[PDB]
Amino acid sequence: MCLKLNLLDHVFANPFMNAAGVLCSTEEDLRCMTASSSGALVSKSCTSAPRDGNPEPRYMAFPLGSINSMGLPNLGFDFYLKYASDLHDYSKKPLFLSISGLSVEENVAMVRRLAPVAQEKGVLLELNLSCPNVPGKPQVAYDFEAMRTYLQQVSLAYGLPFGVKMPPYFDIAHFDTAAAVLNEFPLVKFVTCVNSVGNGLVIDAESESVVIKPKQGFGGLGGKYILPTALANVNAFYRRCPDKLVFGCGGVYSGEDAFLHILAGASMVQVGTALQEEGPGIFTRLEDELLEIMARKGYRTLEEFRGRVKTIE
Amino acid sequence: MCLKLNLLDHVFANPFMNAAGVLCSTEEDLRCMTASSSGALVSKSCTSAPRDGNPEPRYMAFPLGSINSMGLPNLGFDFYLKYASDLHDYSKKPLFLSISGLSVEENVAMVRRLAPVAQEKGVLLELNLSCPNVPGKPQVAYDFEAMRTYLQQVSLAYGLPFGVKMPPYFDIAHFDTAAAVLNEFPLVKFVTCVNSVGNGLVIDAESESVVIKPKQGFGGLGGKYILPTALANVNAFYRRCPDKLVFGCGGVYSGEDAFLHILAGASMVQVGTALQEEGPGIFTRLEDELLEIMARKGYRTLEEFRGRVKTIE
Ligand SMILES: Cc1cc2nc3c(=O)[nH]c(=O)nc-3n(C[C@H](O)[C@H](O)[C@H](O)COP(=O)(O)O)c2cc1C
Ligand SMILES: Cc1cc2nc3c(=O)[nH]c(=O)nc-3n(C[C@H](O)[C@H](O)[C@H](O)COP(=O)(O)O)c2cc1C
Ligand SMILES: O=C(O)c1[nH]c(=O)[nH]c(=O)c1CCc1ccc2c(C(=O)O)cccc2c1
Ligand SMILES: O=C(O)c1[nH]c(=O)[nH]c(=O)c1CCc1ccc2c(C(=O)O)cccc2c1
Repeated sequence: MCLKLNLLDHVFANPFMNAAGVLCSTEEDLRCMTASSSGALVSKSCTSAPRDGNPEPRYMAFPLGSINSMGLPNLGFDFYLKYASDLHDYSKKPLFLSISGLSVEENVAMVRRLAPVAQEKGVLLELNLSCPNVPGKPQVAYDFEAMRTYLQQVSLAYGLPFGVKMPPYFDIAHFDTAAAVLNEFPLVKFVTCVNSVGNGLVIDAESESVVIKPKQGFGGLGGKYILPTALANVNAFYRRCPDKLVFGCGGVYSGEDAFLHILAGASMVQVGTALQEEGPGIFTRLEDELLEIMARKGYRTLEEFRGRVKTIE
Repeated sequence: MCLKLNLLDHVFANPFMNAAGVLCSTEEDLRCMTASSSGALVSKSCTSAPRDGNPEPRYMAFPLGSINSMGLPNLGFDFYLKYASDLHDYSKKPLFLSISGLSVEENVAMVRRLAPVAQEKGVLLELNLSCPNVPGKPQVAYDFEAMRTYLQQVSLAYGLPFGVKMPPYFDIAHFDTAAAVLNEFPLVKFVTCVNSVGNGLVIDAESESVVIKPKQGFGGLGGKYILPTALANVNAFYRRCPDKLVFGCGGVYSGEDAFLHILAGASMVQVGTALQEEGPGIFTRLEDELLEIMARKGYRTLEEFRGRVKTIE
């Protein structure tokens, strides 16, 4: 009875890792994630230039989840790359590195210099497609031409196995089109579903006011709000992309939450809000909780139920 | 004090009504909603010919909300016209009629027959742009060309003010495009944000089975899961449609939930999931709580705080 996984030529103690942007921006953050009992870790998405991001407050949490418009605050590519090549203990766990370039050029430039270190040290790319292109156009993964572009281009400049962080979709036709595009690109070896449910609005009854300063309160949604949505996308893409892995992300608070993610076809399982709220010790609970579930049912490895969600007569 | 308001040349005892689909498919249902305290009611969306709809189980509720894939079961448009025509006590409360035709021809064929009754009896048309087509192509509302056709052809056919039931958007560039489309049509006098959040997926951990038979378990979400999504679209279209009303729908369980919807810009507040779960008694509670909030804050009218949520700096 174990949680072990092998994939993308790496061995993982458990399938629990953090969601990009949570406890992973600084060297302090990263050492703390590595000192944790997480299976993996992933660095805050990067741009070439360091960024402050939006004005505060810009993230808040509640009984049922969180809202954020951080605006991509990070220390710049050069730091995260240097953490990859010099500072990270791969013997502790594998590392993923997230890039969120604000144009296709910026993403190409970074991966080109990531390439050698990916090859030499084993760090794994999560390309963040749930990012903004030209303002007044939809975020990139909602714009399938821009999506095709980004993947052809990055593929060519990286030429190594990599994964993509996707936003939630809500129409079948979008599921259909998006997976087909992704299936064009053999180097895309995993798909991460899902990013924040975009542009929700949280209002405080007492003060009669939005809770985050940027975009007139509007922001990305996570936590218990987005779980079914996330199980939908995970299982959507699990079904439509049998040559890729899906990594689940969306409202994981509990072993049962992960158990359902895996049932839907999740290989790795990321924790965002719930981790921001409870902190890094969340990962020992999640492990134990899931293993109690597995015990109750007589499951001994994860593959014994991954993708094995039943449907009805 | 009382929650009276005037909209669209009608009087309402208070801004609450059911969400289309909930307690409104049979004559028995519509009599019940009429007997309730709702200030208004709306008919189940309908189609020219009756529909049996999808296999059961097709709807399920849980502590955080609901999932459904009913498949537009309905008694057919002739029944709902007859109800609007000869059966409804307009002295009690106004009636809206929802129409969710599978083509633009189907809709046109229904509105022309409805127009005389709307003139004669005052019934109101809520057009549902959340339906088939197809597959191979997105919902009408996520296809801004197909929406323009639907609005043109119905605007031309019906010729009296009506409103539209919109599905949620998640991208700013869609809010901008979406609303430009709706602003092209002076007859579109109100927008209902928002329909169920599309294609979520609830999995039961004990059975390890989806919970709704149709579509391998995939369906529309409502309830607490979607509240800040509904508040975002209410407000987003409140802001871009100064000459339209907005009717808020999505995740009202309390008076506080309504208060927020109103703050976002809502004129009418719709109740779907919570109504389906608690029954029509929920209208006396919702009224009481909302009124209790108002008194505590020193508000005498809905107009005093409609649309007035505060941003920060
Ligand atoms: C504060 C915060 C920062 C985030 N930063 C990033 C980021 O830099 N890159 C990214 O791809 N996703 C980012 N996300 C999205 C999360 O990775 C995840 O998709 C989302 O929060 C849903 O997960 P949850 O429901 O477990 O929170 C962020 C989320 C939050 C709350
Ligand atoms: C069982 C059920 C049936 C529904 N039927 C319809 C319908 O015929 N037409 C429609 O526009 N919306 C329909 N809806 C969507 C609701 O009117 C509403 O947009 C959604 O449930 C969100 O409101 P809630 O959060 O209060 O449930 C239905 C929802 C449910 C749960
Ligand atoms: O840093 C973020 O805002 C963020 N938050 C998330 O929940 N998921 C993410 O992928 C990101 C980074 C991508 C992102 C998102 C929003 C913006 C925005 C914004 O829409 O506020 C502005 C500038 C850059 C961004 C970059
Ligand atoms: O009757 C419904 O299933 C239904 N459920 C909702 O949550 N919102 C609605 O607007 C409706 C009626 C319109 C509708 C929506 C989706 C479908 C679907 C579907 O998207 O699976 C299939 C067949 C008919 C439908 C009719």
